[PDB]
Amino acid sequence: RVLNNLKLRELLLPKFTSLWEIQTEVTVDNRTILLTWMHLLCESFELDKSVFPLSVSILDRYLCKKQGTKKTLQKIGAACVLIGSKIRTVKPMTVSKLTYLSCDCFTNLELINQEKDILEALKWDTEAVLATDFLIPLCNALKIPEDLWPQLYEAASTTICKALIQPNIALLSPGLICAGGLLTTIETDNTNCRPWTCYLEDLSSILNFSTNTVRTVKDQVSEAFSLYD
Repeated sequence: RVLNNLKLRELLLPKFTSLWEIQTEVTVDNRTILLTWMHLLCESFELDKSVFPLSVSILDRYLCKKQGTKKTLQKIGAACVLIGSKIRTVKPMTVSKLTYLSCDCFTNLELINQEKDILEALKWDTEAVLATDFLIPLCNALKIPEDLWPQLYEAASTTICKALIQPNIALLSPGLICAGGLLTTIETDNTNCRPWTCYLEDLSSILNFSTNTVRTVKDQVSEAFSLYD
């Protein structure tokens, strides 16, 4: 049972309470734009499901201390995606494969120097429990057999990764955000009803609080207007 560890180092997550408070120019709404962009970027590269959720973590951290400009959010957000693939995936995309695949959007040298700034700003500790980390772990704990895991991990991740674009979920336990996204998925594709609302209520401990997350995850997911970027 790796849920206890998860719940523990999940408490080691900075309770923002102020998504980008230090930001002058850029605001919470420049975040929704940038994350939609980063999401598209991570999808265009078919990177691990953990790369996007991890870059979001990096991003909201970096920008919780240093300052960003509307004109550099893509550099910053691109660097976050680089930093993230470099730590999770086995074959961590290079600054090169990231400049050419996105058609010299920035010079191979600018990301280099942007990545570094972020690593420095974050004191070289880029690591985070991502809602993504709860799918498999809560899948069995939810009495769900390894026959529907492969398809449940795809939709649940797609939901979560799309939901994390919203500044709502950006104030939740990665655990909860993984429950509501795991639920909103089993909902749309029902093989069994949703009695798991109680079953999960013991893992992440909560019952009326584990519902609101669902209403927020699913509400946030239904908010992916690629037409905002």
